[PDB]
Amino acid sequence: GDSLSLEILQIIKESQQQHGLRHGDFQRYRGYCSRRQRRLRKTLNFKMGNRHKFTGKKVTEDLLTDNRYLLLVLMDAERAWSYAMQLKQEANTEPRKRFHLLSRLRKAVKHAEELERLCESNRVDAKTKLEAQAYTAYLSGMLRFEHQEWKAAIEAFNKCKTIYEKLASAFTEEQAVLYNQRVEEISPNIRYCAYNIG
Amino acid sequence: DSLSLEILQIIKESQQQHGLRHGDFQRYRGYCSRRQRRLRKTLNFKMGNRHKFTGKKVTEDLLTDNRYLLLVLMDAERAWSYAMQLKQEARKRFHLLSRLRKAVKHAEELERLCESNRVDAKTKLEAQAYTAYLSGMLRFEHQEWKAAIEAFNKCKTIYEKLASAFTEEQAVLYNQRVEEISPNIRYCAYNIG
Repeated sequence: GDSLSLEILQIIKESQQQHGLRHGDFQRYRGYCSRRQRRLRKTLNFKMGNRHKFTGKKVTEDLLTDNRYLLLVLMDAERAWSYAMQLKQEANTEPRKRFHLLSRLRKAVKHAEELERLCESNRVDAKTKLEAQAYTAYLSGMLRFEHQEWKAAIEAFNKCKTIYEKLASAFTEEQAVLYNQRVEEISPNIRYCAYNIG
Repeated sequence: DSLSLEILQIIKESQQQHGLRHGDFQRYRGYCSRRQRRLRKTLNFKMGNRHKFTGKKVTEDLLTDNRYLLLVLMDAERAWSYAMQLKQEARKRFHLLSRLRKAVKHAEELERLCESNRVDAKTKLEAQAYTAYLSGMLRFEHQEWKAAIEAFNKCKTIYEKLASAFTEEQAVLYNQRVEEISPNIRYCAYNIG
């Protein structure tokens, strides 16, 4: 039970709401993630160098004695995704921005995949493994949706739904709210995919 | 469920990265202030919206997460850093004692907050141990030897208990804090006689 934990959905939702997404300011949110990531990098560099005064031994043996490296990768994902969503706003009128949109969205999935694999570590708790898999499925669905790959998108969104519903069942109705609203959040996407496979 | 605040791990990693260990006391204060400002904004944002319907049954408050506790911890650390700077910049003794007493009062606030049933057992002990350590330091610098040894002994007992309760890995931090105050305890004892 001294496992690592990362409350991924809680972290991203609370961050997104405070730092710009109340009014679709994805540029503001990306800025925030970037500043957080920089603080995290400096801390990781310090911890990986830190040594005990008496014995001279390293204080922190690897990147997984706390959740900070996991959080650094999550910021990379969130930064790429917010950049993609900014570009989507711009591409509405500037079609030339679509390449850059698609590149950033794929980048977000890639970072989520990296985070998910890190969470497969036996030091990471079971709830976080579910969180990381659900996050990757969400972003995979978003990338597939933007490419109009409707069946692959609905597979990803349905996987996301199934995992969050699993999560919500292991908890009280008060704890489950965030997971349930996340399912509500992707339901318009699931609807749209289903009718394109009609 | 319960709130957790790993007080000793936070203060040691923070003092080490942000200046205090190599005598850049003002840099450490700045870091505490900047962290506080970020915590204040998050807390204001949360509390500012708490009257909105979002599907929850419970209304958020300052003990919904540990951010308010961490805010108070940073006050005690800023006061401690001023005290440490003065200890080095060595009437000025009165200012030293004043800064130490302020750090103690902040720690006492954090300890009272942690009396809440929202806060876990481990965190209550960490808070008690932190207050005891700062109280010991105040009394020690004022040559109140018996009172200093009482506080340091309480501090040592609690950290030994925490060292003895978890992983061999977590024990190292707590054991090192016990090492740190052992010379103070010896000095008190030989003044008492």
